[PDB]
Amino acid sequence: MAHHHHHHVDDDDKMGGPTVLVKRFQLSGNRQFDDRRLLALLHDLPGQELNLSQLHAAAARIGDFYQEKGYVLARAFLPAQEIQDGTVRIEVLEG
Repeated sequence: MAHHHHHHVDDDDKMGGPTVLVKRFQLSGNRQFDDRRLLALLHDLPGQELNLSQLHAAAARIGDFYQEKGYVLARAFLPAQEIQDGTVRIEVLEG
């Protein structure tokens, strides 16, 4: 079963587990900030094989991002729900 691709990048954080080669981030529910704006929060992530844990951690960056803009009630979370083999989706609960 396809786990480690290891052609330049491979499983990190939790090695030997399920990983997704992040090619791009997709934001769902975001109305205050566009994908582009939130993507810079993940600027250092894609092009690599991020594991689910790192994928969820990516969303935490955005959840705090909104808070600093005044949206303290806002939280971004990665619901997974069978993530695409390249596109990762994060749910932005702005309020």
